[PDB]
Amino acid sequence: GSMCMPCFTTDHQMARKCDDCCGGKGRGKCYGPQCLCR
Repeated sequence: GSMCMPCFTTDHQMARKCDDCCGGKGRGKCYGPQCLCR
C-alpha cells in the first residue's frame, strides 16, 4: 500500500521508527495511521 509501516499513537517513538522505515532522519512522516515516506 502507500504506507511504509503503520504509525501508532501509543508508540512514543513512532517518528524515529517511521524515519528508519523511510531510510533515515527526516525521511518519513506519520500522517494518521500511516508512515509515509516524504
